[PDB]
Amino acid sequence: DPPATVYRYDSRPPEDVFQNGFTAWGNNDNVLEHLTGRSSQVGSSNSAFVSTSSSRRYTEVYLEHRMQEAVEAERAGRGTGHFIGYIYEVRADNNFYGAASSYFEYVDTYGDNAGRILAGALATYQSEYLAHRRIPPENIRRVTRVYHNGITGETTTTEYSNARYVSQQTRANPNPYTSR
Ligand SMILES: NC(=O)c1cccc(N[C@H]2O[C@H](COP(=O)(O)OP(=O)(O)OC[C@H]3O[C@@H](n4cnc5c(N)ncnc54)[C@H](O)[C@@H]3O)[C@@H](O)[C@H]2O)c1
Repeated sequence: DPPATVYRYDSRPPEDVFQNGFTAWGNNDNVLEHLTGRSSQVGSSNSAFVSTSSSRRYTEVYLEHRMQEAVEAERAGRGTGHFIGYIYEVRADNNFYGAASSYFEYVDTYGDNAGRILAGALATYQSEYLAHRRIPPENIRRVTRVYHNGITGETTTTEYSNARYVSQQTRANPNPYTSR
């Protein structure tokens, strides 16, 4: 079945996320622009989607990469090396859509052939799920905080549960996302 639980790395703390949920950047509803990295923060910063992963490890690799960038910066004399990152554990519902199936629906209908046909399961956004527009706070179950001390190298991990989380039987949508 589609996953009931997904994960999201984010820099923002639970005082924000546990109360307000996640809100997408904007109204850019183009799935292909989102999945290929064009409409999030380092691009046009207007995507209508919020990425998550069914694989906790995927989000841990993301956190580890961002922490390592802070470390490299300290060594280059460009920062103190400190880093705080968060991994949120989230209940998926019918407003969460598989990236792989959504990608294929889009490119089969509107794409050219680039990456349409030669696109295996491990290669094609294997574990990514897109929440459309919002991840409400009631879906956000808990968070792991990882703090790296840039000066001593000590890394400390803590956990917090969201009092606003609602436990209900939901899973991600079985169908691809389609706009409109
Ligand atoms: N985030 C994940 O764990 C994740 C899980 C599975 C797959 C992916 N694959 C994505 O990686 C790339 C980066 O994804 P995100 O980190 O989700 O990109 P965002 O732009 O949503 O978030 C980056 C940062 O931008 C900030 N932010 C994000 N949304 C808002 C907002 N609405 N308002 C203010 N700040 C915001 C916040 O600092 C956040 O950590 C995307 O191009 C896409 O390919 C990401």
